[PDB]
Amino acid sequence: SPIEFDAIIRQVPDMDAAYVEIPFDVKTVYGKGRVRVNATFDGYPYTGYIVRMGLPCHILGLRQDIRRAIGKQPGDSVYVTLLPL
Ligand SMILES: [Cl-]
Ligand SMILES: [Cl-]
Repeated sequence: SPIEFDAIIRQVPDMDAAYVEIPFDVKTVYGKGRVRVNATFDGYPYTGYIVRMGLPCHILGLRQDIRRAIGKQPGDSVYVTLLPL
């Protein structure tokens, strides 16, 4: 049973990398610390980490190659699903 949500692709200005903000309380839902996830971005599979920035700020990185695969850039909306590993 995946957690699923729409998210805006965010980017630190002038950098190449992108990410999505996790729109729920990651600490309560998954427990403390980094969370390894099987994720999808518009259906495209990715395995990686939800990481804490300043609590409670959590993000998941969106790699450049996946962004090309689904044709989505910063500012675009993406449908994300998450399953813990
Ligand atoms: Cl929440
Ligand atoms: Cl972390």
